[PDB]
Amino acid sequence: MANKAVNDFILAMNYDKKKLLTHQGESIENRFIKEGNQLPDEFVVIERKKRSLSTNTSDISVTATNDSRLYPGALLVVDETLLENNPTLLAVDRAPMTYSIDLPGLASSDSFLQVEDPSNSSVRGAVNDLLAKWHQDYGQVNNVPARMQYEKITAHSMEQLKVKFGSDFEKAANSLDIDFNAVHSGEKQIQIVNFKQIYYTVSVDAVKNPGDVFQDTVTVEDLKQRGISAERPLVYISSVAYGRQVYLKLETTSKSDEVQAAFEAAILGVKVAPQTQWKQILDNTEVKAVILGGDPSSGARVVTGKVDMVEDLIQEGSRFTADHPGLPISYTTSFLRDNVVATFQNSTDYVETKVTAYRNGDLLLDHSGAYVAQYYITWDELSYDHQGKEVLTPKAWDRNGQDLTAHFTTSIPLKGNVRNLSVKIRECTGLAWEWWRTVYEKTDLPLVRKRTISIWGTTLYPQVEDKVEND
Repeated sequence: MANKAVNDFILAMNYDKKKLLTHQGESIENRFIKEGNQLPDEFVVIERKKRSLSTNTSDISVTATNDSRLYPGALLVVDETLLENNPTLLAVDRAPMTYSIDLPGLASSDSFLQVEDPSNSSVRGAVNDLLAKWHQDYGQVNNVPARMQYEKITAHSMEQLKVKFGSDFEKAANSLDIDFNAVHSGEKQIQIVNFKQIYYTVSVDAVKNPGDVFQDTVTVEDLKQRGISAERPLVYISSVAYGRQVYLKLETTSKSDEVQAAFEAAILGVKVAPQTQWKQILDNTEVKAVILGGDPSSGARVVTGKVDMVEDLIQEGSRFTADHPGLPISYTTSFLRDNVVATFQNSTDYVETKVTAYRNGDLLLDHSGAYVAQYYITWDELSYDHQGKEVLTPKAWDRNGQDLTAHFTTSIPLKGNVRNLSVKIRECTGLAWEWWRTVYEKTDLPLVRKRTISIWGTTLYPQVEDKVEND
């Protein structure tokens, strides 16, 4: 009867499929805090980051994988962690389960066995057990059907400049001589190497009822007290594929600025003749990659990154058996409630980060162009009263609108408690048809630890760039 009750409870939730699944957040955030009027007053904030191919991690990734190693038989609560590729695996002892491992070719009887329900004992013990068996009995013969996938995208370009100028002045009195010589040389190099391959593929046996989720003696009331309401559902890991992933990225820049001026003179009286030169060399070399696959011999070469990396890795480790061990790549979990809601996550999860600042956090304004813009820094400021109502006292900056031709640098540090900040940095283009232009504009900006707003360019193409960091 308990099992039936558990099933009825699971059936009862009628959570919307689109809204519930689409439960994500934004970029940065901020949360204030005020209580009482006799102690102190502080404020904090919260920001979020994302990874993909730019700023990735390997150790971190590995750690994440270990945390969510529910290849078969899982139950992640659909709330926030799931969407962020990192939820909880809270699940009471359940019934036995079976996992199939389709490959190049195997037996039927041995193909499917019997697995229990643990964290990293049966799933890792059973899978590994069978995995070794295949490599043991089956020496070679059949070839593992591994789907290869790798794309290469490089981008290298250089730029040169040779400006020569030579003129001399001579009148019926004084004689002069000018000499200008400068050369420009700037070339950049960009190349992105990618590589992916999946061989191992684990799958689970769809669930019919709560027989796999809960055992004989289950508690529908004790399990609901933990964290199983209507807002969040129980998500269980579906299938899983193994394999590796070859990564490679490197970029090298170069620039040269040689200045050589030659001045000559010979006027009736004094003889001045001087000549100065100039030199400047800038180099930038950076390389980084990651091999999720997990190789050895053909691993060092790839890591270094030369010419025989991809090939050396895609020619020595073809036959997937034991030579090259696999590694968790993709991840797929299913919702154990109505055999419908299925989530499709990746392998790289986002890393949360939250800090606090007592009286830190100031706004900087770096202007380096050939245009006159009027900064409109204006923000409000709350405050507690004797009764218990939060008042408001807007206080605009001292320089609320005015022309400021380059160079121009400043910064409006914060000030304890605050809220809202209207800034209007409209650059003056002048022209003839218009008069005022609005480049950058943001409403109710988030109190960032260290935000910077600089605009590089001329009076035609505003190349503004806002910098917001929170170390």
